[PDB]
Amino acid sequence: FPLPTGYFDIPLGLAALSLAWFHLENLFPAARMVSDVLGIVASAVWILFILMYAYKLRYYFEEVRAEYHSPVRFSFIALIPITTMLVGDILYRWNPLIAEVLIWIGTIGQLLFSTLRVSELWQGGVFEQKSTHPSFYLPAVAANFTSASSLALLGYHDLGYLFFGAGMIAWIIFEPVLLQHLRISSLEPQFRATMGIVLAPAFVCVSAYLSINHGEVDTLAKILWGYGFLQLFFLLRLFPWIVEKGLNIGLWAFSGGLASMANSATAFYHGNVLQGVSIFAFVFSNVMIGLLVLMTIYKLTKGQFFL
Amino acid sequence: FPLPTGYFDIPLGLAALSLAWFHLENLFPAARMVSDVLGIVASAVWILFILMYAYKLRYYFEEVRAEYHSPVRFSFIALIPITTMLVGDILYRWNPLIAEVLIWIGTIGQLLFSTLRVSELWQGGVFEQKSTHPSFYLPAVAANFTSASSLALLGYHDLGYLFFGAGMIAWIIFEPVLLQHLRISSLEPQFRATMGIVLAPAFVCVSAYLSINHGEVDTLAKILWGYGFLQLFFLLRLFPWIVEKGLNIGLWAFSGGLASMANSATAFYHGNVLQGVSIFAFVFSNVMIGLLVLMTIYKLTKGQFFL
Amino acid sequence: FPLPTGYFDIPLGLAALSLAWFHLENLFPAARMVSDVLGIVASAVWILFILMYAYKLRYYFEEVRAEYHSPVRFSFIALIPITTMLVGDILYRWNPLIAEVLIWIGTIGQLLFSTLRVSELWQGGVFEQKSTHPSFYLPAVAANFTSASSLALLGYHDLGYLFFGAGMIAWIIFEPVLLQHLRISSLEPQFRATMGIVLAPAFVCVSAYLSINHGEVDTLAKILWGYGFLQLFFLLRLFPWIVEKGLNIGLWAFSGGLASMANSATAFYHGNVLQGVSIFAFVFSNVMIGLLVLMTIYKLTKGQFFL
Ligand SMILES: CCCCCCCCO[C@@H]1O[C@H](CO)[C@@H](O)[C@H](O)[C@H]1O
Ligand SMILES: CCCCCCCCO[C@@H]1O[C@H](CO)[C@@H](O)[C@H](O)[C@H]1O
Ligand SMILES: CCCCCCCCO[C@@H]1O[C@H](CO)[C@@H](O)[C@H](O)[C@H]1O
Ligand SMILES: CCCCCCCCO[C@@H]1O[C@H](CO)[C@@H](O)[C@H](O)[C@H]1O
Ligand SMILES: CCCCCCCCO[C@@H]1O[C@H](CO)[C@@H](O)[C@H](O)[C@H]1O
Ligand SMILES: CCCCCCCCO[C@@H]1O[C@H](CO)[C@@H](O)[C@H](O)[C@H]1O
Ligand SMILES: CCCCCCCCO[C@@H]1O[C@H](CO)[C@@H](O)[C@H](O)[C@H]1O
Ligand SMILES: CCCCCCCCO[C@@H]1O[C@H](CO)[C@@H](O)[C@H](O)[C@H]1O
Ligand SMILES: CCCCCCCCO[C@@H]1O[C@H](CO)[C@@H](O)[C@H](O)[C@H]1O
Ligand SMILES: CCCCCCCCO[C@@H]1O[C@H](CO)[C@@H](O)[C@H](O)[C@H]1O
Ligand SMILES: CCCCCCCCO[C@@H]1O[C@H](CO)[C@@H](O)[C@H](O)[C@H]1O
Ligand SMILES: CCCCCCCCO[C@@H]1O[C@H](CO)[C@@H](O)[C@H](O)[C@H]1O
Repeated sequence: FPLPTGYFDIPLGLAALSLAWFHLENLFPAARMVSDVLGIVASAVWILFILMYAYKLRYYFEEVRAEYHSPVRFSFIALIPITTMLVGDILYRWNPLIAEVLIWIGTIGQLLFSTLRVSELWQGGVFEQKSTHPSFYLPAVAANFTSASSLALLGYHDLGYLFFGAGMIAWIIFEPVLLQHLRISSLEPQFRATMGIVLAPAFVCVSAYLSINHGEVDTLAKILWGYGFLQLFFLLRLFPWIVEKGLNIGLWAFSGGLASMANSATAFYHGNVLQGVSIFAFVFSNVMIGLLVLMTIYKLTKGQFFL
Repeated sequence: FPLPTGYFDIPLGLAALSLAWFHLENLFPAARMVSDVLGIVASAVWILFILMYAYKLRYYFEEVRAEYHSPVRFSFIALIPITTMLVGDILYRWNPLIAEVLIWIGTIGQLLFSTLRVSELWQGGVFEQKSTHPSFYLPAVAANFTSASSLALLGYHDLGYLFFGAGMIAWIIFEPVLLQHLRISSLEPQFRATMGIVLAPAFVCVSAYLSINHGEVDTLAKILWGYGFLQLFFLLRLFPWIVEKGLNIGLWAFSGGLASMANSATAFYHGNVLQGVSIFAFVFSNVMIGLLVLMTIYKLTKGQFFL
Repeated sequence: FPLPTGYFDIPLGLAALSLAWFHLENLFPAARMVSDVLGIVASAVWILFILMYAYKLRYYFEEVRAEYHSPVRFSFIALIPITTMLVGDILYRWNPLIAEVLIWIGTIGQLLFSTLRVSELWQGGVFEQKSTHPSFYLPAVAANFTSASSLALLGYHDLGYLFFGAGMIAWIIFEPVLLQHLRISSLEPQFRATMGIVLAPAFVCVSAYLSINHGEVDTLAKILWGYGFLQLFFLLRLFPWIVEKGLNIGLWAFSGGLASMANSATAFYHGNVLQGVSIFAFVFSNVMIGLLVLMTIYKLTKGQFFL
């Protein structure tokens, strides 16, 4: 099937950057235009990708079956509901009713998804030590942070805090065994682009947190940013090793983290906290996601995108 | 010996539900009656069980010796001081002086217990990977949350926060390796009823927290509830697997978690936060502990309770 | 080479105790004298030790090379920048300009150090399960807490909170796998003195936190203290096992934790919170670091300090 599930990272990353620029509108009006263009690109890619995936469910169902049951690959499916909610969040600026349908479909879906599949891992005997990949953050952690921000947007803040709490504690509970496994075993080259997901948790956390708490940059938020930057420096240093066997579309896995860096940076800028670190983060993230776009345009014009 | 240490889960669960109903008195006066009846049942079962256990110490001491030294079974002993404190908490409504004796005996006991036994595990060579069971939450985590709430009740809030902090950080520090071990190895049928303890931490946490912080439902509390509900959904889905080889009195291990669900729910209802989720949680927990009571009455009348 | 890297624990511990006494000046003026004497001793030992280590870099460079690459021994190098910052903090009372040079050198150094070396562990294949030692807290956790407090002192509170957050979350993320490894494997006698580092995190955490947050003893701070005392009781009980094969200069590894116990205790005393527990902690820590000094004076006069 020509569409790898992982490619939902593309509208994921583009949609989150849209939302990041959106929060700048009231400081710099031209940011709205930029926010709108990214949101439209992201929504169109999401529509294309949802229709391709429906095509897969219908005619390549065994391949979805097998990725669903894999203790490793099941995770990427969580990107479907996540981008669904993020597109819904973009659309809210134009049609709050369609946005809310999309947000609930995505929230119910991810919750149902993790309850069915993540819990089942606890029966033992299928997940193995080498199953301890960064992609596990998706169903467990990123899905919940996205429901939390998206439900806040619709005015459900208390409900938002529940899903936030689920994401935050799930993250702290998984990372310990992940980092220990990387230390000991690490990852073979073909999985290494997924190290980009390791960037995500702190930054997606604080961005979701600031969405629910009215943009108030407090101690918790500063604390998350600190640890976010620590992981960024580590990943920067690791980058040559990560792309040891070459650059590839898998690198879109950094995009959710990078985009949350941009988003959180806008909140910090608004609240007048580390404004310089903010400008740096926002510009850095944008340039990098920009490089991902240029490399994806390159591959599209060398017939090397789809399978 | 006819009394398994695990059976202290019974007055544990009944006592915590008593305390849960107690907090409803000022919204609905008939809740006091219900709180009192459960507290009396719980206290009577606790007296019976304490006298049976003293009997074991005296005439079956090798069996206590061996459970004490087991890296797995030592944990259930922590239920003795825990229920001791909870009974003390019930009794406070009638006799604050006896309640405080019981609360200090239970606090000193659990602290002394964990300091002697839990620390010793760090000498290595006795605890094994397959020793990573949910029952380890008892000495480490539940004991401390119970001291914290119980010491708050007597007016020692700052002292309460120390034990709370010990419980909360101990929990976050153990769960990561527990969940990883369940993923990989899981648990054989005879230990599976102890999955019910996994429900407990978030809910016992927030309940203890609300006891110390004057019932103020804040961000931390909402965060804990979110993760509590995530684990509930997982455990619900896992339930058929949990009771694969049949229903049994071991299922009383859910009761501390269920009861803390009820207790925290009353605090949330009072503070006007997610009142509907609150009614659901309170009713759910009560029905389930109610089912545990009916199944225990059933077994008592088939001579299948004691050994 | 006559100086083991670990011996930087000596000025580390002495410098942190200096800072602890410093905070008592405004309650009890004679504490300044005591603070100054310790700070001078600590600074002189630090100068001696820095010059010995420069000597090692220059003429014994292969030995630094090999300790740098060890997945276990690399950690102790982090003590160089840590004590550098702490000496800088002492000196601030006399010369704020030299203090700030030292603080930035130490912050840039530790950050650069961890980014180069700690991240590299994630390439796998060098760090092993038996590499899971308490010394790993140094580069990861203690280095960051020291930058955070030291940058607060110079007036950079928001920057302080970033490094604090990095330390705090790094700690919670490592301890889980550490404690599990001690439970299963523990440590051979020659590494056991490093159990003293396990005392450090909660107490260094809360001390750094109180430095940044203006000494305000809040819920988070009480929570950290609770868990700090839990680990203290465990370590007390473990002590005979720790010194099974004899007392040795390695025991200076407790000194950062003990000194942070003293420091945090002063903040708690000021804010009128658990003042009695505070007096106990302050006196306890001082007596113990005092015993370490007497045993070090003893060994110095038996020619059994340097190699
Ligand atoms: C979007 C992701 C879709 C998930 C596809 C799920 C595969 C379901 O799993 C299957 O379903 C059958 C019953 O329905 C089972 O009995 C099969 O044994 C099992 O393979
Ligand atoms: C894309 C997000 C929505 C979730 C869709 C997945 C539906 C799961 O499918 C389920 O797979 C199970 C195994 O866990 C089967 O046993 C069940 O019959 C089936 O309901
Ligand atoms: C695991 C990481 C969790 C870090 C805990 C967050 C610290 C909470 O910070 C708190 O909230 C307010 C925010 O300005 C402060 O006023 C409070 O005094 C402080 O306790
Ligand atoms: C998330 C960070 C993005 C916000 C970027 C805006 C940077 C604008 O730059 C700032 O403009 C100010 C006035 O508007 C000037 O006075 C500042 O000195 C200048 O740095
Ligand atoms: C309520 C739980 C009671 C715990 C029973 C503890 C068993 C103690 O342990 C024992 O104690 C002896 C000394 O007292 C030791 O020397 C024995 O070796 C050891 O087995
Ligand atoms: C029920 C809660 C109270 C705690 C009672 C347990 C007392 C522990 O018993 C102890 O066992 C040790 C091993 O750890 C022995 O070495 C000690 O001699 C003994 O004091
Ligand atoms: C590991 C899980 C810890 C979650 C951290 C709790 C977040 C603390 O929440 C804090 O406390 C107050 C409560 O309303 C808020 O005002 C503060 O602004 C916020 O920082
Ligand atoms: C922990 C939750 C338990 C509290 C349960 C009480 C539910 C009562 O029900 C509520 O009564 C209100 C008035 O008292 C009505 O006005 C509400 O609409 C009704 O929902
Ligand atoms: C204060 C601690 C100093 C760290 C000493 C670092 C050892 C560096 O590591 C080395 O550096 C060379 C290049 O510079 C490498 O190519 C060598 O392979 C590698 O051994
Ligand atoms: C004492 C704190 C300051 C940090 C000094 C250490 C400098 C690291 O040295 C580095 O070692 C690398 C391997 O990780 C080599 O590959 C690099 O060439 C070298 O830059
Ligand atoms: C992992 C351990 C983290 C513990 C979380 C800290 C709890 C934060 O405590 C918070 O900050 C203020 C401090 O007085 C309170 O007012 C807030 O109401 C409370 O949420
Ligand atoms: C970190 C704790 C160190 C502070 C130690 C000072 C202890 C002094 O002691 C206190 O002095 C008070 C007046 O100053 C008396 O009134 C108190 O009762 C007495 O306990």
